[PDB]
Amino acid sequence: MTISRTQQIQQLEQEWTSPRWKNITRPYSAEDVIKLRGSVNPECTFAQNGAKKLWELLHGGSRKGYINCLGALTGGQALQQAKAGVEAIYMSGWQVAADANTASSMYPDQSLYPVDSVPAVVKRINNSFRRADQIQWSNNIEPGSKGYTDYFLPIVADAEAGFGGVLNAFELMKAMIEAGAAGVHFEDQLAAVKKCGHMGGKVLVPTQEAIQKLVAARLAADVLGVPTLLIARTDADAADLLTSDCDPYDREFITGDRTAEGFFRTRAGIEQAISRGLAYAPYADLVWCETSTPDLALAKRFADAVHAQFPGKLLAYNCSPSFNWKKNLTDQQIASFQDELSAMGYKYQFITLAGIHSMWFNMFDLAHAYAQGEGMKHYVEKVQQPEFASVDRGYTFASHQQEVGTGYFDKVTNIIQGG
Amino acid sequence: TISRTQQIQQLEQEWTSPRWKNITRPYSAEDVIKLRGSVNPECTFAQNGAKKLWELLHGGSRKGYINCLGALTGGQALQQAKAGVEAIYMSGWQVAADANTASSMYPDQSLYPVDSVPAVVKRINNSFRRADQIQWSNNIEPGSKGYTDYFLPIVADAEAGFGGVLNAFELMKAMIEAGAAGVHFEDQLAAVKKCGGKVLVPTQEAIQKLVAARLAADVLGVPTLLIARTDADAADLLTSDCDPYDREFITGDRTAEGFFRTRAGIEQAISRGLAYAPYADLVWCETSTPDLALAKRFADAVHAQFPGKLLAYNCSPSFNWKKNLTDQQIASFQDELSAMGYKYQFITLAGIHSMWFNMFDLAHAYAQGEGMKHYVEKVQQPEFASVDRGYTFASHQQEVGTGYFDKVTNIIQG
Amino acid sequence: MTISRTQQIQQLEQEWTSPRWKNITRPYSAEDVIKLRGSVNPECTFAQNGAKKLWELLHGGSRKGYINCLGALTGGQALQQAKAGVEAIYMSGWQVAADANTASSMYPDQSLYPVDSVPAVVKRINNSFRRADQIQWSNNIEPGSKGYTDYFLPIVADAEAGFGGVLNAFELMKAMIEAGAAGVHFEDQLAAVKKCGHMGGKVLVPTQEAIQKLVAARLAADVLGVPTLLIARTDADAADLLTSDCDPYDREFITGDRTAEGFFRTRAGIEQAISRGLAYAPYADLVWCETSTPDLALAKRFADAVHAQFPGKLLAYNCSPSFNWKKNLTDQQIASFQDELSAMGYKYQFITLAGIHSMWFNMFDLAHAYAQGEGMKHYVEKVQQPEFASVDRGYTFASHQQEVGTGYFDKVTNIIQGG
Amino acid sequence: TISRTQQIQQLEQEWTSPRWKNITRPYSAEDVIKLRGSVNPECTFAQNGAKKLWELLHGGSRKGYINCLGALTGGQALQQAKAGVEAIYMSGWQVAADANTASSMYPDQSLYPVDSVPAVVKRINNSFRRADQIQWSNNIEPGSKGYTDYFLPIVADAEAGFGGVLNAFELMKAMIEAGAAGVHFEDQLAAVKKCGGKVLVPTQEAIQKLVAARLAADVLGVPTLLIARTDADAADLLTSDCDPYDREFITGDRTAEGFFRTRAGIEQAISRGLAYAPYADLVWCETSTPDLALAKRFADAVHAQFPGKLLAYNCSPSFNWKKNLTDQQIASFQDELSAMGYKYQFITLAGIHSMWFNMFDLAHAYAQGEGMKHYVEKVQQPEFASVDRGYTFASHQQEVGTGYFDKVTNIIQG
Repeated sequence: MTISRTQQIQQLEQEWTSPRWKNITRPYSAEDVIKLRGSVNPECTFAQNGAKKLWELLHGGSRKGYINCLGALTGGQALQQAKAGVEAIYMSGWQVAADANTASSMYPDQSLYPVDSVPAVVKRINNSFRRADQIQWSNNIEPGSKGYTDYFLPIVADAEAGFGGVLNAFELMKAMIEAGAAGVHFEDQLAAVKKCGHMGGKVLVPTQEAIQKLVAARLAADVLGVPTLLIARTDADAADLLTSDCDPYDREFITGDRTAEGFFRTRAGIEQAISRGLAYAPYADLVWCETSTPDLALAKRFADAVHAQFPGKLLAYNCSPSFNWKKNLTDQQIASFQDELSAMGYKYQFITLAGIHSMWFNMFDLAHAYAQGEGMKHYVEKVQQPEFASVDRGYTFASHQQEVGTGYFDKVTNIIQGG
Repeated sequence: TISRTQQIQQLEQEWTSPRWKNITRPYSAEDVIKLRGSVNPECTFAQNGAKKLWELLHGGSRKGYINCLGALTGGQALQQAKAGVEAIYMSGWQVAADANTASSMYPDQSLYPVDSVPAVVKRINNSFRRADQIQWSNNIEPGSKGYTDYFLPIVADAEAGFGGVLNAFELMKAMIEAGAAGVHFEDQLAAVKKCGGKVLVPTQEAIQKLVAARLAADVLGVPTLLIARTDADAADLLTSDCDPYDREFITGDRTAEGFFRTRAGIEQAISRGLAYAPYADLVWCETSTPDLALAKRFADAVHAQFPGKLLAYNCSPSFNWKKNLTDQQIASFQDELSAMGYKYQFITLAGIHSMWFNMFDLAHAYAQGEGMKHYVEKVQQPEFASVDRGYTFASHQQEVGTGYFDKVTNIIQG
Repeated sequence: MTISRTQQIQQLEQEWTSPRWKNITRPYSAEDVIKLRGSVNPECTFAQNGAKKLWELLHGGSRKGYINCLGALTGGQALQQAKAGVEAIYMSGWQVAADANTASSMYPDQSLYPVDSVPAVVKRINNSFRRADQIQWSNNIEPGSKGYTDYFLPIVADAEAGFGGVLNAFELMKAMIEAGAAGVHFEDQLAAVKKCGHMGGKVLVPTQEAIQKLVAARLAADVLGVPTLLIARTDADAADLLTSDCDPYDREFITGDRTAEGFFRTRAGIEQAISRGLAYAPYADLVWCETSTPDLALAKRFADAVHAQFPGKLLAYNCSPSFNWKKNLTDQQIASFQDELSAMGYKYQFITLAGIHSMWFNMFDLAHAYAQGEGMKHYVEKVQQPEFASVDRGYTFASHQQEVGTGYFDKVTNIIQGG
Repeated sequence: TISRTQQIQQLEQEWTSPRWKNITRPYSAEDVIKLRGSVNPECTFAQNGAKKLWELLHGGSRKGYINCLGALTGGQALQQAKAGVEAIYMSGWQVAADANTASSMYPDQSLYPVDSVPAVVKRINNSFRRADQIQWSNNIEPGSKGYTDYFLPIVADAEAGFGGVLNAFELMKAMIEAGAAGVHFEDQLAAVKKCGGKVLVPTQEAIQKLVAARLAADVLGVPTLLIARTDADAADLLTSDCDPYDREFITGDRTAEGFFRTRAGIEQAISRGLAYAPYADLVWCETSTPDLALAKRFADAVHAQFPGKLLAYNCSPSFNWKKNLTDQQIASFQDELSAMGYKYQFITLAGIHSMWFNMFDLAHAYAQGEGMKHYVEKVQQPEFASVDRGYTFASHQQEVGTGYFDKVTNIIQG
């Protein structure tokens, strides 16, 4: 049955009454969304599937009661995470800046790479998943059977602050969805003006401007018709600078001091972060207070404050890869950290830079020994034997040709050529 | 002002230098200049890489041979440089699997777009460039305490050139423009790999691909290393019997496809190696089974006709070393190859195994729970313990250029 | 309702009994196709719509009884064709080689550019159509109303000979479909070995090898589940060389002479082309005899021979942009040429290089005058005034800001910002 | 061997050359060398382009001014070269519309990815390169009958640098690496264009972007032309009042967004032009309405403080020339601008209008029927008639390199 424009509007209005959209504010109409959709709205299968799966995982479907992730910067890394039992992929903008962007360059984390970069790697990941799934399906290995992997993990992707204005955010959100992201995060700092020096640091935008970026992102998702998870990050815990005092909501944090650039000094900390989290909560599915120092007490303060106004709100938490865990916490505290966060409502947790540290450290570790001599000894000891020892854990890449689809394409060849 | 006569004379003179001893070119200097245009953009990375690689192969390597590990990201290559590695190997198999411009995962059958390997070569040189910018910005120059020469020569896989002689010509140019120091071409045709085995092209066609590649390098004016790979050790099929040189290996039997069956093995490999030697700077017999006896046979045969010829050797990442060789043999393997004249050695898939295994290893424990314990035990603490070995990435912000760009910002802002 | 693997096979078997697939041979099973599909088969909306529309146009839906096309090398060129009333886009590999490939280089037509190039431009075209449609929809301009354009023209794309082996063809076909092509053509020459010199020229592959490329392409489309039009081109009219004599079907054309490369000389001409067309007909939706010299008599011979075995078979015809039409044909013959071809069953006709000649000639024409002086006089006379004079023909680009979506994005901005 | 002291001295010396008269740099030679690294890859196209453009602007142009037409493909640029044009204009609006790396159609609001304009600059230089290879392969060199210098300098649109000073710095480097001869930056912020009008940034922030760009060029060691565009003629909004220099134009009124209302017009444009002059090689007052009187006002004011300053001027493709000016005024317009010191003039959207109109024109007739009649009348016959003007593309195979690659094939095959 053909679906008329009026029917599209009605169906959208109906969808917004479903449990998925409970407590979510949209400052525009269904009619407005359909006005932007065009007469043909190409389907985004990976994004639809990812968003639905991520929602399920966030609400009781996960194995541990929370989702824990590790930043992946190649499709193959993501694939190994799936094989290993990880339930969702974290896609880090920092890692993409460093070693996987479309400028083919190494950058620090300041929104320097071209805006198509993160969507490009999301696509890479979904293609690795797709080939792995094709291999599995071609051998009729089914869910519940030994050796089965559900390869299509939802991908949560870093959109920075949207690379400019509301339209840049709108376009980037669409690109994430088209690439197949399940969730996307936006933050309220402006990387472009990050202040250099000892009295520098991150700079926030007014709350109203951060809210408008979230509205732009939700609009993009609504126009495409995909219930993508939207995560609002605040940098207000550490950021003691603000571009403009134009939003009265921010006034209580302004100290009066200005920078040479004209920025306003603010009182950074948990209170400012709470202010931002409360403001963003109606416009996002999850709220995230960026933290450089893992601290359960502060995590509890943030969660309690948000939940006092927004009971049950889903929260995200980044677990620092640079914080010296052993030096600052007991082994018991380290082992229980993510569990403890989960009980507070942090249901999406991640180590942003895990993949790049994993890759870079282990490349170094092998290379340093190998370069000195007895090369094969070191390859065998550091790589080949440990691989063999992981077969019982579900590692399959010792069988390298099948892993990348040699058997799959042999089947294709055979089907083409007959027999 | 350099007239054409002058350019031709200059090229003819260059070909008399030590670099070109025993190398055959079936075309003229005039031919090369004809293709050059009036403007020839400089390829700095490729010039530096080719010169450095030649030096390493003639007395410059620490161990007397160069040993490499396939890298598939710029950051992997950078960490190898930090670790003391002298050259980078750039694997087509790894690019097919996890680093190509189709953004897809492929087996090793020339399925990815032809710009893929050059794209990763470019990535690597950019990682090297930033690392060098970082040290230089902190007053570290060649000769300074703490200086690392980050610009390792890169040797890159061109497969069989992705079609005909012009495809090989274009791919070679793209490798050089991206900054490769050396490039290898092989004599199998992936497109018709039988479900079966590998299929060779006639010797004359493989030579034509080598000629195409050398011509590209000559036109650009870069002394890129050219490596000739033969797949004749295992390939027992041949597309055509048109080259009388291949006659002795043909059995007479033909497949349904029309291929010619051949007697695969060390003798066919030797035949190909001898044929390619006059065109290439190194020859390589692709081997699936590490075997010093066969390596000695190949080297002996080549060196009987081409004394001192540089040889390359691939050390299999899938062969079960411990099961089939003693620990002593494993430890001495690359050294023993060197004594036979194998001066460029590499593990093609080292980088992808390194990356994929360790990702799995961390992820599997992390997914079970106690997540931070596993990150600390498997990654953070081992990083800390490698600081004395020269590992610097625990200082993660400086590593990727945060300090460098801070300096840029400060200079702009005054 | 969830669709099981068995149901997917049954549905495919059922689809192959429909009118779309009458007279089409597949040397593999539905079970084999599903084996390669994976558990998730992402939707290709533009390709589905394009393929269905192209089939309709080919069977009575076109305005003139045949579809006539002009090679387009930018999305904007394709957009102007749609505005002008053209019903399908031709996507030329020659034009892509010259001025629109992913190597960013200028190449002759010898399969030198990277294999992702033609899909990349197909994507560009569909995105231009998409934005134009979004603009139209946002202003509620509907079919049948004045000023309405159905922007989503089916795109027919040049896949050369698939860039290698059967798997390269398989992958390229998938890339075309994912980009949104409605139809794709493959040819039976091997560009890689095109013989240089006066006694050189195009080289054919054995008929069986050309058939296998068509099977590979159909398999790809079947796996993706899109009824993409498949066009088999033969180069046998002019090609008097053949790579191998291994197919007994080709024996009658072999002369006995060999080249230095080992190629076999053949008797080129209409008979060899007919042989190839007859062989490919069961494995393609259209057959195309590449022609350098427009000749109605030869076109009739080819059509009659194909139709003697395959009544009603759809045929394609390329109309040479380099042939000197006025010198060789009367004005009456020139004006009626495409009409006459249509009556013979050539329902898809195209000038491969029209877009590049259009672009390059007119850039030259303006530049040559402009460079000499009185610059604005020449811009006004050659461009601006002629544009104004075309408004009544439906040309809208004098209103340049709206054309590219300024009004559309203003609506987006307004919706985001409220009001 | 060139020490840092030597490199710094060399740079300091270069800044004393005629090229750098009246140019202000708020940073030191030491600062520049600090960012350069130990290896600085050559950018041949950018070096040649910048030198040639400087020559054209100081006595080399045929007419005493350079006039340009925006090009959005390499082939368009090549045809301009064939037609006698002296330089290429590279429009961001056209890239947004029909030639960006997002493969999408956008309005002119900095929506495309930042690598887009450099990508098309690369395409253009490659078209130029092949055209030159073709002529050279046929024994046509500078001085030969039939020689064309295909390597026209390219002036490219960098918008407002896509974010902060580091984004501008990186974009400038990418322009140079692709081979641009000149680059322009503007003082509006597209991201917040009000639905309303254009919005300016403070003068100091626009200057910082110019400094960032010059620094990038200095670090790479290329004397790229830097053009400062102001949008202050039409922009009546300002993001911030932080620069006291902008005070006189601020009205006091503020918008809901927090912007400052300003008095737009020629005086605000003059203010910006005077402020940017010490940093840029040319200044440009963006104009929507061709008006010689206003052009004279802007030029007069700038030249009163900066005698001889090179000016650029955009000639609107949408202004209704015939309706508003006499044919005589239209014909003399660019010449009259030249007398005022506007030495770089361009129609930004000429290429896209040329391409899109003529595609429509052919398609509309062709779709109606009698298809070949229309192709012959609109394209083929007009091409034939332009052979005496230097149009060569009727010979379509040679134009794109068929003869060149035939020569390559023949050389490889012997």
